[PDB]
Amino acid sequence: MNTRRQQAQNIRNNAAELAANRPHPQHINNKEEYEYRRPKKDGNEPSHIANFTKGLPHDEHTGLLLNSADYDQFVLGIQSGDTTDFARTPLGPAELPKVHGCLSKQKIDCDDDHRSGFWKSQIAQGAAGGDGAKLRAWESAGAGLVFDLEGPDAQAVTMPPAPRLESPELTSEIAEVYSQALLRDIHFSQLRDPGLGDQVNACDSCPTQLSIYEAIDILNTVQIEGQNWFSANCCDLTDDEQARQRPLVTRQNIFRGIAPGDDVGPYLSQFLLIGNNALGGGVFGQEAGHIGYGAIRIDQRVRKATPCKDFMTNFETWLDVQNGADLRGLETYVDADPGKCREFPAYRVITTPRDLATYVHYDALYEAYLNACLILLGMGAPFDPGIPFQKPDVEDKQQGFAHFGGPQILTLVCEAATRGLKAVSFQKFNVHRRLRPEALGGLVDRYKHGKGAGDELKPVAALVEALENVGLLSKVVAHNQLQNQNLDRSGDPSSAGDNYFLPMAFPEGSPMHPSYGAGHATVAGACVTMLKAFFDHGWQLNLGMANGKYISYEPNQDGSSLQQVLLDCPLTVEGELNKIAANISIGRDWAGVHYFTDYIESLRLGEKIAIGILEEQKLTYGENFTMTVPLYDGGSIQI
Amino acid sequence: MNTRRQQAQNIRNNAAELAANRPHPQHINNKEEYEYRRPKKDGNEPSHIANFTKGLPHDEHTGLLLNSADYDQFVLGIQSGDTTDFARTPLGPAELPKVHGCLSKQKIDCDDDHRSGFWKSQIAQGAAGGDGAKLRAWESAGAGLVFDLEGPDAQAVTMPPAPRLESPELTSEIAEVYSQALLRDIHFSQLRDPGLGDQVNACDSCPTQLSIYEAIDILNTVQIEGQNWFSANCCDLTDDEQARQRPLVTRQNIFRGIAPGDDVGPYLSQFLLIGNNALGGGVFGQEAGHIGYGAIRIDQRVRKATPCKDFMTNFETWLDVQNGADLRGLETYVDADPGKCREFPAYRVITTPRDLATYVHYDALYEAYLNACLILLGMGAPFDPGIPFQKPDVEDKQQGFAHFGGPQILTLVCEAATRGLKAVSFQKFNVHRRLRPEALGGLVDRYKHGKGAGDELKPVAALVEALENVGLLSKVVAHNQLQNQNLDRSGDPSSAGDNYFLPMAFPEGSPMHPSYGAGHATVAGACVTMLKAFFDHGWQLNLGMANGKYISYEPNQDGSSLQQVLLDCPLTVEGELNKIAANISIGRDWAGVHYFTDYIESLRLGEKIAIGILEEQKLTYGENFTMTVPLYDGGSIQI
Amino acid sequence: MNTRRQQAQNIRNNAAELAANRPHPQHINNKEEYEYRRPKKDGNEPSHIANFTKGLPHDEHTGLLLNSADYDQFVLGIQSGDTTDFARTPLGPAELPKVHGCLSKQKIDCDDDHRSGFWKSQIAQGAAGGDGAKLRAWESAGAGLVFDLEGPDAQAVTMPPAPRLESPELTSEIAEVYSQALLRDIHFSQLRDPGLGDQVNACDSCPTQLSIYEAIDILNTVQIEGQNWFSANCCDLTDDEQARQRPLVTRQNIFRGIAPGDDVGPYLSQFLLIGNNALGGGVFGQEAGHIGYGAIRIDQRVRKATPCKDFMTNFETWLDVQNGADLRGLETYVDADPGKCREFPAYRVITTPRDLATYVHYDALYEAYLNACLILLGMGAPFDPGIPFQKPDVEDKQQGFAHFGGPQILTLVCEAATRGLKAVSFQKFNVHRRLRPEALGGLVDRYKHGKGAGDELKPVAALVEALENVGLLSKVVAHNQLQNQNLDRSGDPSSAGDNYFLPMAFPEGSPMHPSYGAGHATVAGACVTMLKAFFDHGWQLNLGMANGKYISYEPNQDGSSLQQVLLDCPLTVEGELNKIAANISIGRDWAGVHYFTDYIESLRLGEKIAIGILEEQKLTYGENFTMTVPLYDGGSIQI
Amino acid sequence: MNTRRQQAQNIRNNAAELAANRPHPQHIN
Ligand SMILES: COc1cc(OC)cc(OC)c1
Ligand SMILES: COc1cc(OC)cc(OC)c1
Ligand SMILES: COc1cc(OC)cc(OC)c1
Ligand code: NA
Ligand code: NA
Ligand code: NA
Repeated sequence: MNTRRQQAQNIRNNAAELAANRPHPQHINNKEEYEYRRPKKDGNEPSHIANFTKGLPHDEHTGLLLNSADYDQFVLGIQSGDTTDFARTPLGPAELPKVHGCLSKQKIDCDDDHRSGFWKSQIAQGAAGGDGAKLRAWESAGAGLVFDLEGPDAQAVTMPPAPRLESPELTSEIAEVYSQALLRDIHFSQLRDPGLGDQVNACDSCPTQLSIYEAIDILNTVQIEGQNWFSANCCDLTDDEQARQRPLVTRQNIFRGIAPGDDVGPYLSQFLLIGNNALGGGVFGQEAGHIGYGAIRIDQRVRKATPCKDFMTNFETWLDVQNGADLRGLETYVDADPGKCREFPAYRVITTPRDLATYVHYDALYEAYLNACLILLGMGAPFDPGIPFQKPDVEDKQQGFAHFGGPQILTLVCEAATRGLKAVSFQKFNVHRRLRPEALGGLVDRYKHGKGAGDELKPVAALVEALENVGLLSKVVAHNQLQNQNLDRSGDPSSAGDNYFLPMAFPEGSPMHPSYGAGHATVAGACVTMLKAFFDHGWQLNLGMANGKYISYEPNQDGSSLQQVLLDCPLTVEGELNKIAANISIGRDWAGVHYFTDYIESLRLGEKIAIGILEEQKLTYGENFTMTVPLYDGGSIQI
Repeated sequence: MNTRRQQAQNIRNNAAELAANRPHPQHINNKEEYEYRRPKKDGNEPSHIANFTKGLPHDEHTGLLLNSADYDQFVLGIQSGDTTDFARTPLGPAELPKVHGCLSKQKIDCDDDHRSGFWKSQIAQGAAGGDGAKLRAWESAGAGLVFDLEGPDAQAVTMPPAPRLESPELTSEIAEVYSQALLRDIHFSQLRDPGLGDQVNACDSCPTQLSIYEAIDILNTVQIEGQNWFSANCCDLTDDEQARQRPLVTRQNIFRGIAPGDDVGPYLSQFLLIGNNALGGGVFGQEAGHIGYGAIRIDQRVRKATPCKDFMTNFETWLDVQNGADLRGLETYVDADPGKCREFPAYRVITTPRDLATYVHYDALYEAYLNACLILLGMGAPFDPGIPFQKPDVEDKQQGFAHFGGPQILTLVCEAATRGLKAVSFQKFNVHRRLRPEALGGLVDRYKHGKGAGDELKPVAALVEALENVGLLSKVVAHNQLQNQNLDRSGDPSSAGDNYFLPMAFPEGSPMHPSYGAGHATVAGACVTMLKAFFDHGWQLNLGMANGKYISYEPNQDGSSLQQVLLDCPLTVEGELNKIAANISIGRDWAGVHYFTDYIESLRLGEKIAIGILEEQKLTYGENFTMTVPLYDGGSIQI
Repeated sequence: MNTRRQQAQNIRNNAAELAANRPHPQHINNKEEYEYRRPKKDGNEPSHIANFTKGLPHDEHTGLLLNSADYDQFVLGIQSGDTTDFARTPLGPAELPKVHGCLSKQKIDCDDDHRSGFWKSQIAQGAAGGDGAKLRAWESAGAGLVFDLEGPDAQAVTMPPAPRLESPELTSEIAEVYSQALLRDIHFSQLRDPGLGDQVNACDSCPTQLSIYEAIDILNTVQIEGQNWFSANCCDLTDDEQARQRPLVTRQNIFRGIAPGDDVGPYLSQFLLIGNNALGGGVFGQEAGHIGYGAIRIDQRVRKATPCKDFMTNFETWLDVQNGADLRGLETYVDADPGKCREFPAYRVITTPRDLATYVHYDALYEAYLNACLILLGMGAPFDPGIPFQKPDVEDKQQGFAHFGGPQILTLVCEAATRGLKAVSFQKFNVHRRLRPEALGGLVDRYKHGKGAGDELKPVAALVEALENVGLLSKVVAHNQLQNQNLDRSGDPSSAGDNYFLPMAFPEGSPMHPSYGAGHATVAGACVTMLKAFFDHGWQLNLGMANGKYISYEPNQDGSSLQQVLLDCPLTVEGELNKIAANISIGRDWAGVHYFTDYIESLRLGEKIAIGILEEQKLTYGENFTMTVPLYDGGSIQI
Repeated sequence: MNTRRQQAQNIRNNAAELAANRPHPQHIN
């Protein structure tokens, strides 16, 4: 034998080498960054239209990137990871320099007590209680450079190159995000086959410019150079594309994930709706929506943001946000009904995607998957049989606590997320720098308003044709017109004219970090992988039965309680863990701050981080068990 | 420069060596294990009265350990960590062998469908719906042997030797636990100086055999060989004892922690009571008790266990539990009032220690400290200034997310706990093996009933004198008599006679692992250390003001809402994080499953695990900031 | 220079590092193990219907797995590799425990002199000369854990995930195995295009329920969810599936391998039929069937098992074998004709697949490929020109013996097999644990007899539909009925009713180790790879010519001698080494103990082991030659 | 425990050293 100090030190050095050995893949992007050129006096320069430029100086009249030098500075700051270099980047409204190539002069500084004059939108002008919206900087630019003690390194895993502005995939993805924005106040019961049960409409019925049927029709129709994304056969697509490609849009599979058990049952996962039976003598059931959070409860009722209210629907509102206008928590919420109990309808069940957008808006990183973990523990879910001390207490004469009990996993789901966020923070800033759906939504408007210099916005031409040829843009301008009749933005000049901008669920829209590499999806992909690995992934959730059919739950018309959907087969631990993983990830697409490619590839990335952690941790345990980890791409891996 | 693979691998090898270098202290116990001898035919053998023997064969008439060979087998199973050796240990009711030295024959096996006949208590006889209580094994016996990737190793830190049966300290600690058991249904408002505000009595007023005043009087009076624990000067005590020693029991400091800000304000920490203002346009305030859990809420209302109802109050009930009788969740809870909202009083605010016992009974490992973290985040707490990107967003041109934001800490508190549980699981099983307060409570009864062989229970004689000479036992027998009038245990023979057993808050009492090294306190000590380190520990929590005094909260008489306590100075982030750390840890002492020494030394251990993790993780970050970590023993360390 | 000790030690350390560096792939299965659930009192549990459970307690009435705890124990024994844990697994007929979760009580033990009463079948009841069949344990469970000095490690290579019960592939594979069972007594001349020569029928003509034409028709027709395996285009299939996929079943390519030269010429390889010319003055020719085994001969005549006699055709016979009933060598063989020479027809030429099943039943591991090696050496085959000292003896002034002669390869083919068997023994037990074709054959019967609990056998429903919709099952029940008229199993109750069981060529059917990872195919893939690498793979075997066409051989109607098949082009060393590799591997499919996926993926695995050995051994030789190794997937690699 | 790659590589290096250690006798004609 060795002394423990030696044994312990080796396990950490063994884990360190194991991680170093595993394939270190090469980071490849779509090359759109320096490809798309725009005119300057000496010649053509990079436009960076396809790139994330939110926070940088945006032309206050044109609406596009003011100076390319700010982007050149912005990149060199990320690549360096230097606090000095990244703070030399101009941020927010800025004036062009007199000498070409020089960095733009920042308008707002540490001597501006009042900032009202710098914003062209009313919402931003009277944001900070009359003073005017503050500037906000880029969130975790050099977090991709930060190392970790467990799991693979941030640059030891990669995501394949993103869709392009001219690609058929991208055109269908933005069309999906546009469709989701107009279906933001649809009742979740609508997003499934009607054979499952009677569907309902949201109690707060309001002006709708698009229906669920039209969205399916449009997504299957939309095509670039006579090719639709879903219709395109395997031969035409690349290896990295074939993996992502989906089938014809169905009423069941619309806006859903592509992992096992996503299509099965209602749209929304049970773990976002159901709770547990009240601790001890059950006062209420699982339909209650109160999770068994040890002794106390977790209320599953999300805050209700004012139905049918979108933001950044005109040029001024959009531009200001793209100039890092800090408009966090300026959205309005429904006041409570004094008569009703449980703060209703101020807090209600997730009825429409509007509520799912509100969920992912402020949710804690592991909250969604910790809650899912707690429901399974409270329900009494069997763990992956491979785990030791799983037999009867009398026979095995051992019980699972610290290393093979509830406590072990409760932390594992939390651990994985920070390992995950660092890994993707690299892909977002250092590698791809893909623009946010809102930014692309801007280009469509800017192009259709014939803005930009010479042939600057020529790349997006092909995209805008396809969207208008399926008559999607025709509805977006009609929707935006009604949204601009609101007193908060009616004073904004651009309200008068037509607006092709993507309606945002939040006033500030997306965060201050690039699109490709979803922060929510990487945490999801990592967290539920740990849950699936630890738990018995197959375990059919028995929520009772009614008339020889398995009971499942979804919101009711006003979100008062859950409504029964009776299925042929029951829902598994995996299926609902795979479905919640989609709900939170795709939930950002409903808000209009992510694409589909952002979800699926981040979900694959997060999984590799999670597996990597578990692989390294198996050196510690001396039992030499096995963990069956089901992958999102069919079959399962043994750990 | 190096390639990242090399850089990354070094940071993990550097962290691995750093941990190996830090002092590896020597594990020293009180030696009570093999000291206390009892008579056999050939001569004297180890009694193991001072040791944890819960689960092993206990003499069904005598009430003590049946065969020492079972303990000799039990130890060798722990020391080996072999699944085969630890499963060769006899568990539950057992028959003595015919050959002396041979292991006892187990009564209950995998052919006993019905087990009613093996239990001497009624509760256990009709436990498994008439079949009879199942056996339960020892939780994480070889978790102290399991290694880890971050933080110090399980055997790379130690806890000093526990109090002894003859020691003055132990006598005052069991007297504290006995007093807490009779004050289990006292209103928390009572546990503080009356100058702070008007105190109240619990709405469910019932038979009380001890008052708050008597408890203070008794704890200051109680003494062994003419020396009281609190009265004893520094000269008499050892270095390991001097650190633990407390002052004269005061109305303010009674049953509280000994960390900075424990004595200040009410007994119960704010983070167990208050929530946050409702997300967006606040429908309710912080007095509501709804935590800002992202978009959804966490209800601070704990399940109300039937007031003034204790368990293991007679020999039969106690013995069966000590024979690993699985009586989990057999305690009764109050049914809801149909008229009242928010499942009242089924779920209410933590009014009496009965509710704090119910909290720690089922609480998730990091729940208590995650909730505390969420309240601080929702309140808008400043982080430790040392952390980078803390300046205005315009000036610094960066924001904290993955590495120096909310997400970073949310996981850190969860990470630490599993690292902590393994470290103490060693101290519990492998090193000390100190008996649970219930086990000692048994010895007092067994001795006072003149049971045991010859001079077996002579060691506890001195203890039982001190408790009876302050007239504590005189009240315990009177309390137990009333508790044994309950129909569930009135049929049990020993109900007729006097009972000196410690009343347990749970039917199964303590878990199936030794006392010394508190599972709850090690997680607390580790978790809040991470919170204090990350957050600005000094930050005075401003919960408003009333009539020129700082507002603090505590439960009201029935637990309907929070009641205002107006303080001279306000409560800090540290003080309330140190107070909740005590509440959850000492909460087990109220249930009667832990001592004070179990809390304080585990709190010191947990802190060393937490600091150890943070020290190792600082190699990853390239910013080379500093974190100020305030210790429970006064001054702060810089990381 | 260095001293040899140093040089020699380095070559072994260099080889050791080379193996460690080569990609270590991740072991991924179909996840069917814990997916397919079945009902218990508390809820759903793993059925393990898709898993290998042969030897474990099988329900004596139901016919399925008795207790899942036995499987949970069986796995943990494999994963541990502990002699103690794997011997704690219940084996054979067993009684369910009284306590749920506890391991089943074994019926047969070391005090059962007579075991007749424990078997429900007559064959097994009077097996051990009246005493009754003995139990047999699992063959090499922890051989996948055993390391090796040359070649890659057992877990340093992997096999892709197996077909699923719901998959179109699996349905066509079991249909192929079912078809092979009814074509088990077809003359091998039938399994090729009639343009090659006049085909014949087996002299022992008997009841046939399926024809060669019907088998082709059925295999092309059979389909799940309107998709046939052979018909399915590349787009629908995965990367791991596309590699395995075959074309439309042709008379030439039916039941054949998919390596170069498999389809060319007759079904059966020459090396299973032909010998060499008698040493010195040839008394006989190569058509004789006497191999030039140095000075003595190897008779190519295989023992003739009684034509048209199958086993495990009813529930009792099947169940007993699935309960590890040791029925080895209870099959009957044809008695010799006293008049005829050369023990005829007791030993005859491999006429029908019945004989090829008998060959692979008892064959030595490398026998089939050593014999093939000896025929090539005796024929005078040129070695791979790359090998040194290959030129005329006068010019080169050297000859190949120890390092580049006949002796070198003779051992190489033998060496590779043990390296191969360990590699697959991991994939069988530790990774996949795929059920044997007989086990699946059972599920079809059990389902069609409406057995199992609730929705246990729902997964196989889809499979059984496809087989019955092509009218394959309709013939299987008719075939089984005639087989159950035999006096040995006519007394068995289930003989009266219909039987859907897969007819087994052996009484004991498959061995006691899981299906996926063929023991025969891994040895084949490894052995012939060494032969192809060493020999001149291209070398056209000249067995004379007749009427301007190249002569090839196949069995005659009674197996008296070989019959001439005249080809357009001659057969190569590679083609016949690739064809014998299939014959022995697919030979197990004819017996009904393997699928096609078991052959092809094991063939690919075995090749990687063989290449790995040769790569490591090239460090030893100082000549620095090259070896051209043709792969089964087209092109050749240089060593 | 170690990962198999490490365990496997050691067994081959251990075998290689074991052979090198065993007496290397002198070749006399
Ligand atoms: C989900 O990502 C975030 C979005 C935010 O709103 C702009 C703020 C933030 O800081 C905690 C994180
Ligand atoms: C707090 O420690 C525990 C106490 C328990 O009740 C016996 C069960 C347990 O398993 C999760 C842990
Ligand atoms: C081909 O694999 C085997 C099959 C056997 O019959 C059950 C026995 C065996 O032991 C040598 C090996
Ligand atoms: Na258990
Ligand atoms: Na900030
Ligand atoms: Na020669």
